[PDB]
Amino acid sequence: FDFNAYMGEKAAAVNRALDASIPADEPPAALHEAMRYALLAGGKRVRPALCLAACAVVGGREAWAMPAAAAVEMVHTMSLVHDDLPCMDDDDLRRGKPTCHVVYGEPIAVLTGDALLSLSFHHMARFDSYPPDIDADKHPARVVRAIGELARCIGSEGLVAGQVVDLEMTVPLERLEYIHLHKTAALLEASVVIGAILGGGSDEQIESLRMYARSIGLLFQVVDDILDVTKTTYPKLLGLEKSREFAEKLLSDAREQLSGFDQETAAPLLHLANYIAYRQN
Amino acid sequence: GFDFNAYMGEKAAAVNRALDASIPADEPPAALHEAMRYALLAGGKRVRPALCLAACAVVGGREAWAMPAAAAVEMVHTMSLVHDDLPCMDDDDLRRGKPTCHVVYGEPIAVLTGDALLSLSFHHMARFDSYPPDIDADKHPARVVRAIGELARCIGSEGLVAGQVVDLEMTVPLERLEYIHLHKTAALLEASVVIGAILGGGSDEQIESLRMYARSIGLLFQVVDDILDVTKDLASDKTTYPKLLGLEKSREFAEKLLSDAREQLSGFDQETAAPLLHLANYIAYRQN
Repeated sequence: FDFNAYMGEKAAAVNRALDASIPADEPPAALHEAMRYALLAGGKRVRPALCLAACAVVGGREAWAMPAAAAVEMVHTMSLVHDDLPCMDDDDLRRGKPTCHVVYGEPIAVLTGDALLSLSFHHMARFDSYPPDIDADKHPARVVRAIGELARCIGSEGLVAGQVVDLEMTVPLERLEYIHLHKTAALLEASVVIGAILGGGSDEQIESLRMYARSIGLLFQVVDDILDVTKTTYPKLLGLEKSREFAEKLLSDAREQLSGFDQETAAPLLHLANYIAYRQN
Repeated sequence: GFDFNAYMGEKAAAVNRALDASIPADEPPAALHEAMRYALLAGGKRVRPALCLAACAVVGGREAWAMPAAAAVEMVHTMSLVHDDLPCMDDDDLRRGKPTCHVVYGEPIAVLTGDALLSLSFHHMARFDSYPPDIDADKHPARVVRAIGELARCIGSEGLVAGQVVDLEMTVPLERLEYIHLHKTAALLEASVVIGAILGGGSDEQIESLRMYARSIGLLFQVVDDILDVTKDLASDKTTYPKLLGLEKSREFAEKLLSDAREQLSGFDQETAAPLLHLANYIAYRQN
């Protein structure tokens, strides 16, 4: 198993689906260009990869979950487009490239966020988004459950709640944990859970995957804080060494949540967890 | 015969109960919940939920089957207002005599409140427990998927948002004016009746007739608004049907839209279709 090759092939496939989801030749042009600019501006596609890998680990075909992989990346992008607004965060650049509101203006950026959010649901709900070999009997209820999970992870019980609390703005540990679980972990949770649902996973499998996702979700942000402090965060509260220990515990917990799966089949998730833990950027 | 004012009153009451119940009163992210509740429960005549419930009724379903979607469309409607009122967009400080969401809660909270309402509409329509126990367990999932797709479609770059983007781009030709109105007004009306009909177990033929009904009354609404403005910010404000057509041709067009709306419903039980017929009349002959 070659993880870099895996990440490359999944990111390539996901970018293809994303590019195909938005026409570059229809009005209004500014909207479609803003959407494609925001969505096709590269990215490691970690959330779509989690989705496909969770579909695979429960015994599904990855193509069954491709619309959802695309959807969670649309949702992630939307969250970036809105977080970057001058009223919030106020970022002119992302990586080395100017943000959506810089290129297209704030009105177009707000609207681009809304259209991406809408598109995620539209794309996941079209039966023609899925391959012809889906289970015709079971698939509709799976789609409903997945839509419910994505929506639940985005709103006042997930992403937006975290954004709101982070906006209110030293922060106690419980509140920091809240913000990270909602602003970061919720959408990872949705990625793997939706993947497992569409793959036909059992409730038992889905709940193990959910616990895995919550651990790597927190881990993602703890490692983010650690890297940012080396270049309110967990090291500001607990110190760098306790932060590293906590990260270690989260990684170990996540890997342990998969002990019920065939470890060959769970290799992508195991490797994804490693990847999340050991980033250096 | 039929008392439209009473009908609107009972449906608005029922919808308001569902909406109030959709968002917790004291759940931990309080500012957000309060803001959502403020935006969503600040009155309104609830025409879109009523369209949804009436469409479920006319195809032979129970109105309760469509209540979650009714709630959902009002959330989407609210979301659009919340985002439209923003200073970078329409810059409105008041909406129907009440301070807008961003005035009371600030711009960040208004943007996020919009986002949260949009997601709540889908969350709410997808929960199996949102629906009454007597739904068809075999067919209901595929209907919910289809309705969710229609709802999403009416929001994004093929509907509401496309219309707002175009309306912002700033005299306008008739094609662009109708484009703007079809996307900013008709799309969500169409989604309301289409979703209602889907969840009600309506046929493809019934669904498409209701869709055309909604397109016609959506256009009719904006045409009548322009006429009333003559008898009594954006591209659709500056450019009007009477400026393009003259007042008399505008009135003729309104009459044609009304007759079309009424004809789209000719295949339904006219008693069950009463709320829709009377709604079309209300839209055509109102004076404000």
